[PDB]
Amino acid sequence: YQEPTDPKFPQQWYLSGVTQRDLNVKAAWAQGYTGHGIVVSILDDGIEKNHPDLAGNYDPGASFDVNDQDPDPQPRYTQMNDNRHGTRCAGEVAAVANNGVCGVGVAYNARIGGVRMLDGEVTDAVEARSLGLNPNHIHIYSASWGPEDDGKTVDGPARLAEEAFFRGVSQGRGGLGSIFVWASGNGGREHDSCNCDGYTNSIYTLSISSATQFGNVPWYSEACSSTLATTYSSGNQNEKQIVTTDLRQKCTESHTGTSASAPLAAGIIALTLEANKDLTWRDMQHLVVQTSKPAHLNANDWATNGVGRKVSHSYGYGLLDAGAMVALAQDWTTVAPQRKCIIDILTEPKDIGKRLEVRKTVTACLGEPNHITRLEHAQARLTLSYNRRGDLAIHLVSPMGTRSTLLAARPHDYSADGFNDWAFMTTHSWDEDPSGEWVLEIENTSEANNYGTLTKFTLVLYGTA
Ligand SMILES: [Ca+2]
Ligand SMILES: [Ca+2]
Ligand SMILES: [Ca+2]
Ligand SMILES: [Ca+2]
Repeated sequence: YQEPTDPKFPQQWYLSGVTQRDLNVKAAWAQGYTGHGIVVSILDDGIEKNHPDLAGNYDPGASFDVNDQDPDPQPRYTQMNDNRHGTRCAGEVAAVANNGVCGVGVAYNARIGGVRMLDGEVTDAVEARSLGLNPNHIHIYSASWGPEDDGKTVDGPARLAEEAFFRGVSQGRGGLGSIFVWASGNGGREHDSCNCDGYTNSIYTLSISSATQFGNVPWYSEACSSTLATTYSSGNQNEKQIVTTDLRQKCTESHTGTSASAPLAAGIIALTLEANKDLTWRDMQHLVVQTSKPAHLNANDWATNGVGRKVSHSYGYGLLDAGAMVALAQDWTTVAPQRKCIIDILTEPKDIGKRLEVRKTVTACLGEPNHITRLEHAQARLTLSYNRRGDLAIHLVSPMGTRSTLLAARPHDYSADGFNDWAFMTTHSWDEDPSGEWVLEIENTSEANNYGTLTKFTLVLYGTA
């Protein structure tokens, strides 16, 4: 093995770095893992398959055009370069190495495809078709779509896309499960809270946020409990950005935002799957939880959970660490069957007013086939009315004492629609024992005299025994 010779590899600071402050990818490459035999697909605005840094790894089997209903995902060219995004992301995962062009992908011997699906009317059906493309050929899908990041919207996948996620993790990859890697959002300026985005807030998506070069939470970041982990992206004008393949056969040094983080995660996950091709979609999430690193990341909300792991709403479990992922993968015992324990918490509706606390001691399906002693994801499915949605903050405390923020104040959100059986998800209690007293807190963070009612609280616990 030799370090890549590509002309912009030194500029790929999140990989080539020798300041400790990187994704630890060289360590995986040096162990011999570069993505061989793994297939990744970018679900976005298309892919420039003839790009000099992509063509060598391009895989028609991983690509389709859902907008035009044909096999060729080539993007449309416009003056504003609207359809540059998929090509940028594809390069992050799998740009060719050692070919004197631009930089390299994290998984530079992986095969890369794209689905052209954003350049047209994006319906539920379009989404489902993209998520379900060739599920026994493609291992890993990477995407960043979701509701407008205006800090006012609550929305997620409709029925067909939800069913495709489920079919994907259930039946995809010969039963091991499609790995759906997701960006958590770019609505930071608008105080958006990513549990209001049902794509990233899903248990089926392995969700990723960003850190700046100097290890800070970028302006565009959204915090939420559903995020699992972090990769580097852009920041302020003194901090470097993402260097990758661009539209028109170019090399950009200015790829930005959380949408640039998901593809780096996708690449790391490809290296990890190469290291253990029998990892299931849940195994992969477990690896990310166990091996991600808080160390060099600055946040004001780091907290240690019931099993001793540091976790943040901006960063999840911290920065992905490819070396550690590959290492743990090689020793990993695949997890037991997923259990789901559904607990109806409320016996009557509760007035919210200025503040509401709901406490309930649960057995987590003790005595039954869905008894859970080792949590993975938890959801609080809430139905409530409120006069000004964004003034609410909502927290969930596990019996072991871990406080998850389910919803932070979203000052721009003046909706009077409340939440209709909305599943807020947290990863922060992973591996805890969910038996005992859970506490739900709903608070009016404004000085306004606000009012509403909580009419349903379903606690949904996932995990093993
Ligand atoms: Ca086409
Ligand atoms: Ca290259
Ligand atoms: Ca958002
Ligand atoms: Ca997710």
